[PDB]
Amino acid sequence: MQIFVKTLTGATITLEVESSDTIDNVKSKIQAAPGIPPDQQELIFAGKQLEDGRTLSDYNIQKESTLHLVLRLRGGHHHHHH
Repeated sequence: MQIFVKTLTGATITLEVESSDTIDNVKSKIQAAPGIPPDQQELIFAGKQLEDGRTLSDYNIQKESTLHLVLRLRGGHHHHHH
């Protein structure tokens, strides 16, 4: 088992999936290298948005499947400095 995931930098990362792997567990595993908010990471099919409350088995397809992860900003609107 091996999947490809494209990040915001363009560097594809290799990871292993699990039945017990939930959208929350993936976040908890970010307790190694800080820098980005774990709550800002989500899976998105460009035109198909995934549910945070969904489990792996709930969206566990057959090997060989491209995964897309985007990091959009939503920490409040920015003030336009004139």
